[PDB]
Amino acid sequence: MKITAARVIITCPGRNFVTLKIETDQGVYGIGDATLNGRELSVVAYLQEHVAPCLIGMDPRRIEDIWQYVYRGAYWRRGPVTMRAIAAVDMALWDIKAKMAGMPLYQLLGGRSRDGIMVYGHANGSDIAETVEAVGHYIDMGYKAIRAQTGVPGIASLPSVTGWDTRKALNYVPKLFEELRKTYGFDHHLLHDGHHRYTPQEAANLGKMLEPYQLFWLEDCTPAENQEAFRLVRQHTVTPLAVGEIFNTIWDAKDLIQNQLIDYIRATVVGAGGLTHLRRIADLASLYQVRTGCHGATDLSPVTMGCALHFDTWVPNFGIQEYMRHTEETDAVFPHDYWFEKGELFVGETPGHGVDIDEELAAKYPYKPAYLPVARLEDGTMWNW
Amino acid sequence: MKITAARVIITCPGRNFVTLKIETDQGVYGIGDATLNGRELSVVAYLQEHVAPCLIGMDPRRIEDIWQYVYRGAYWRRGPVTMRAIAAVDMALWDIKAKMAGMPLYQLLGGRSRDGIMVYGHANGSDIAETVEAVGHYIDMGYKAIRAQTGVPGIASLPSVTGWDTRKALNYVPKLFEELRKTYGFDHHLLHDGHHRYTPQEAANLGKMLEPYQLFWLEDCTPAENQEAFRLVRQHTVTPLAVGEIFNTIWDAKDLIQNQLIDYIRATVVGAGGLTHLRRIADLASLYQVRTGCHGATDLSPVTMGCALHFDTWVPNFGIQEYMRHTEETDAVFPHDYWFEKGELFVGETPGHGVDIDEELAAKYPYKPAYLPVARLEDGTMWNW
Ligand SMILES: O=C(O)C(=O)C[C@H](O)[C@H](O)CO
Ligand SMILES: O=C(O)C(=O)C[C@H](O)[C@H](O)CO
Ligand SMILES: [Mg+2]
Ligand SMILES: [Mg+2]
Repeated sequence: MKITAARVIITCPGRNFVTLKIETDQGVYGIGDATLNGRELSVVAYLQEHVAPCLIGMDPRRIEDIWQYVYRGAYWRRGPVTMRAIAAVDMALWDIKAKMAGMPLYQLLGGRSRDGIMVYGHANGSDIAETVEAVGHYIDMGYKAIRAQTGVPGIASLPSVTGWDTRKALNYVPKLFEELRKTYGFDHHLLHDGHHRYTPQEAANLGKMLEPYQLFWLEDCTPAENQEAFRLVRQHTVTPLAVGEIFNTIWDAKDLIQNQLIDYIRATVVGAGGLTHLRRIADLASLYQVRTGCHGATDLSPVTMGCALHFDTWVPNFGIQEYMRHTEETDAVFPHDYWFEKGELFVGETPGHGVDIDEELAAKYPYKPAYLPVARLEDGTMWNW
Repeated sequence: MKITAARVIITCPGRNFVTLKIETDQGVYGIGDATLNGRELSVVAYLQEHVAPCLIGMDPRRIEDIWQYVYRGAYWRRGPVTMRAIAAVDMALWDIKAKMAGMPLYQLLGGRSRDGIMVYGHANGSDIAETVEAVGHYIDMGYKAIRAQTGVPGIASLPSVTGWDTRKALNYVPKLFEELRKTYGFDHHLLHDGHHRYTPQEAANLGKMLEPYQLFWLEDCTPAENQEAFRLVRQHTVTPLAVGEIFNTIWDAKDLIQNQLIDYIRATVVGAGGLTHLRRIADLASLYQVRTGCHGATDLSPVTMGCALHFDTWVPNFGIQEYMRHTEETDAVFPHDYWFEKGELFVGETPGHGVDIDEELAAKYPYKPAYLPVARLEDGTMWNW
């Protein structure tokens, strides 16, 4: 058995998505997500111009070997572009193996550990009043967990520039959660995304102020290239901590996990090298009772969601799954076997990861440049968005 | 003052090279290296399709702000592709600032700390006899330091597959250095590149066996994604340790440095985000008396070498500079103001980093795909090349 082609497909059914399709001389084929929001074409080149030519002729059944080949063979290891390419290959290969086995992917990973996959939605508002309303809406839709984000009073052809001020946020954010618990009580899981805006001391300060509100987690409270950054936070607060959507290898989280500085690892199948590698991250996390909390914004295509759900269905130390709804056009371009119902996602029995791509339809939505925004402090200082 | 264009130029005068040219409305321009061996086009896309459009209209004098903008603004941080792009921008901007100041780059960094730049050459042989002869050649040429690599008995358009066996190497490499010292004595600096082939224990074993031969350094002895990997080596041998050519940010070396696990940091201007970032790496290293030993293979264009030499001329804790001669064609495409003389490199007084690119000549050498080799053990296990 041999790989006869590894093609990259680009489409924009509401937003940009890059997909890798691996074809074999035995009819069966697999697809993987390679989307890197804001830098999509760099991954297209990485795959199309370098990796794909190497895959031709290889035995697609050798998932581990190919993973090691692309990971070690690159010589320059790790990285967002590098790991997105590896992830696309890995997803496509697991898709092929599950199809060949005649089973939905989760069966190959070890079988079902749960029925439904708990998710959380995004309740946003320009102020506390509006955000409180948004959370109520998600509660009415049957969500068990809701992430609440509010604008702070006083604070995509090219990157939009957003402003930020820590003191203003510190004086406002706690009030949001105080009102939420006062309004809806403590039955629902409430989440907050710090989005890399605080220093460790400020994150500890915020976490402490949020303690009486029992949050499910405070996410990405401070930049984590330095894994010691969560030390001060963990030492001063019991508010659960989550991090990792931008991580791409287990090396980005090894210390955060072993030093027990986090409660949830947010790494994803597309961000951290496919099922092959994400499984290793989850296993390490399980040793310290850290649970998975896979990132799941819309810039992760339905192919990733399919793989993520198969993973979530099997993984023992499952925590929660982020869920942002894709547009109808995206759902049409990426036929998938998973659905949402009363606060939970469910993956189907379709062999493979259950997702596919309609190449003919995909071609009707041409690529369109789009950037993530950037953030600057009031004095103009480049900050973390 | 504004950036009017940020163009990517590709040329293959003996091997592939990618250059970024930043033009301004004032007229002055700067160039930077963006070459990523074996994955060159991914950086081309990263710069051409994403970063470049953002630079237009920016004030090229704001080197630090632009570095932070591209680094933080990408959202997905670090990585070989990411940092190569950032380095190309940084090199071009420093080139511009030095031209505007009317001074060679080293003057802007803090002035001259030394006259010549000590380098090491590459003595290679199929066996010990041949390698010993090769080292004698570099000694003849006036090299104060020589890297010695030998083939081990019993051990392009697509990646070549090389073989490897640790036990065979462990039984042979020590003999190479024993013969070198017996033949040439201890006056010259002798280096060895383990090239990621050993586990920490084996590296510690090799390190101890090489101790009687007083090496300048044992390089990349074991894969370092896990910075704790050098612990065992450092605990068991006094042989100097070097690592870092594949690193792209200070985060890849922070622990190796602070835990005093290495003696030389090999990060480069092109690999680790330009002068702006490499400077921070060098400063951290100096606190622990770790010295710079910049990587300098041919896949680093003359633009990188120029910037590297300006850096080497100033940096207080300079250790050594690797030097692999480029082809005559490459030197013609990249006119530079630096030269070699009796084991030392010297940077010139030309304002900027002293290097430029002849676009008309560059266009005569079209890109040609070339991959780095991969390594497999005797049983077929994918290994580190
Ligand atoms: O939903 C979240 O948790 C996010 O932070 C969304 C991210 O900004 C987005 O996926 C970046 O592409
Ligand atoms: O010369 C050295 O130290 C090297 O290891 C060379 C590398 O293999 C080469 O630059 C990779 O592109
Ligand atoms: Mg987030
Ligand atoms: Mg080396």
